[PDB]
Amino acid sequence: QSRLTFVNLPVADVAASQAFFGTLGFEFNPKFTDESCACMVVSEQAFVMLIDRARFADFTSKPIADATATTEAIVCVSAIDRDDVDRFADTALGAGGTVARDPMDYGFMYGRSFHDLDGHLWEVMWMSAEAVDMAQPV
Amino acid sequence: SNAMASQSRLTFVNLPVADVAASQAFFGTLGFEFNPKFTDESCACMVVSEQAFVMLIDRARFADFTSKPIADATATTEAIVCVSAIDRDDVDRFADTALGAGGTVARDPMDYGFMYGRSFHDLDGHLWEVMWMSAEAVEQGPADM
Ligand SMILES: [K+]
Ligand code: NA
Repeated sequence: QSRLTFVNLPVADVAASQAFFGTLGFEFNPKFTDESCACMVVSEQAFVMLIDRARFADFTSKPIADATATTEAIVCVSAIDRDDVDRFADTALGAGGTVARDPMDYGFMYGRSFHDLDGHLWEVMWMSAEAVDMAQPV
Repeated sequence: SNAMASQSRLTFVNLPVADVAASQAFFGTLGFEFNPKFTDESCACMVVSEQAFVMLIDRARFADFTSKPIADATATTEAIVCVSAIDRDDVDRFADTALGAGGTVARDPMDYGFMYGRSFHDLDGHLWEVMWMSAEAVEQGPADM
């Protein structure tokens, strides 16, 4: 059956991260948002939890990675069209994000990337509906 | 208006794996299906729900997506992927299965009563949680419980 997804990312400053993602147009769930965690809503079925580093450290026995030095994970969100890809990525860069990789452009697929305020690597990507193919058993 | 909610996006979490076939089989045992259109020898598209996916990408290929060296998830943690569970028994079945299939313990089980979760590191050291929360906690938030 479908499960909900919560992607937990450590951040130095919850308030700054919440403002960054708000600028990108994400809503937050107030019931799961406080000084140490902000619950970014991506859809009904997926959320990104922006967790203060000191709280995040309770969840792992390993030191917290420096995402400006190494990459363990990349979060990609879909976009509705090419203009959404550019608006989202340009907004991220203007809000303090930094360049990651060159745009990927196949004409009918278009993606951009950036590192967020804490170095976590994001992609935003559109694929043509004529191109975008279901779940099958392994 | 249902348009009070902003336009949703699909979510994909890209993770580097040493062996795509071994990773696909591991998550298949946990009950996940895969989308064939986006699955091949270099990348397996795990379907968590209609709107969330995990791309298990061969580690050599994953290097194309970042200018940084790839992390050793057995040494450091950058992210945790948590998936929901329908009830407490689902938490236990999922975590027990993961542990019996080559997963390793990450943290003790966390039982808050209104919320119950277990965690493990997968075959590549990425840290996962499976977690059930009561309807009351989902509406009210943990703070009020
Ligand atoms: K901090
Ligand atoms: Na720790």
